[PDB]
Amino acid sequence: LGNRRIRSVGEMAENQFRVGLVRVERAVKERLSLGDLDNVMPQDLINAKP
DNA sequence: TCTTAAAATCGAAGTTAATATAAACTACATAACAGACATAAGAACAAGTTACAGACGTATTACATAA
Repeated sequence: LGNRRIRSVGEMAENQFRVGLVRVERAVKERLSLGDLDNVMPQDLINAKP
C-alpha cells in the first residue's frame, strides 16, 4: 500500500480542469501570435466552453 | 532448427435506456407556398313510368216469396 496511491475527487477535478486549461491555452497562444492586439481584452482571448 | 511479433480467446442469465471544444458578401436560380379558377363528383328535388294492393262494385247463384 506504500506503492499504491489514493486519488480523490479534488485530484481528478484538478486534472480535468488542467486539461481544459491547456485546451484554452493552445488557442490563446495561436491568437496572441497574430500581433494585432490593440483592441483585445483578456476576456476576448480565452474559451470557457472547453 | 531457434527467436519474435502478431492473432485469437477468455460463462450464463439479470439490468441497462445517450450529451456538453473548435468568414462574409454577393449573385443567381430554383423550390415552395398561397390564391383563384375551372372541373368533376355528389346531394337534393321533382317529375315520370309501372305494377300491385285494397276495398268497392258487379255478377251469379240460391233461397225465399208471390201468383
